[PDB]
Amino acid sequence: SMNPPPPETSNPNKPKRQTNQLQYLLRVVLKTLWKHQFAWPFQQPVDAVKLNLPDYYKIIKTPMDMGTIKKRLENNYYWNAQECIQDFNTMFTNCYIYNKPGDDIVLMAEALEKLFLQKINELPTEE
Ligand SMILES: Cc1noc(C)c1-c1ccc2c(c1)[C@](O)(c1ccccc1)CC2
Ligand code: NA
Repeated sequence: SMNPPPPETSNPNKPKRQTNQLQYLLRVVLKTLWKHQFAWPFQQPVDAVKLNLPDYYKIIKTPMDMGTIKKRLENNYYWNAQECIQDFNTMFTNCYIYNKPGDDIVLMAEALEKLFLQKINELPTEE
C-alpha cells in the first residue's frame, strides 16, 4: 500500500499574498486548533499505510490536514482567507465522509470544528 504525495505547499508562480485576514487565520485560528488536546490526528496527512486503511485514498480524493495548512500559512501560499477556510472545511468534511458518527476521530473533529467556527466568526474586516 501507498500514500499519495501530500498537498502542495510551495509553488513560486501561484499568486499569493499576506492579508490581515490570513494573518488572523495563522495567529488565532490555526494556533488555537493546533494546541487543542484533540489536534494530534490532524497535524499531518493521514498515513493510510501506518494506519492500515488501504481504502482511505480511494475514498478521500481531496485530502487536507492542519500540517499542510500550517505550512501554507507560514509560506504565505494563499491568495485569500476563503482559500484557507476551504482547507479547514475540507479537512473536517473528509473526516466525516470516511468515518462514522460517534467514532472517537469524529468527536475530535467536531470539537475542533466548533472552535474553528467560533474563531472565524470574528475574522477581521479586510484592511
Ligand atoms: C484524521 C483522520 N481522519 O480519518 C482517520 C482514520 C484519521 C486518523 C488520523 C490519524 C490517526 C487516527 C485516525 C487514529 O486511528 C485515531 C483513532 C481514534 C482516535 C484518534 C486517532 C490514530 C492516529
Ligand atoms: Na484528509
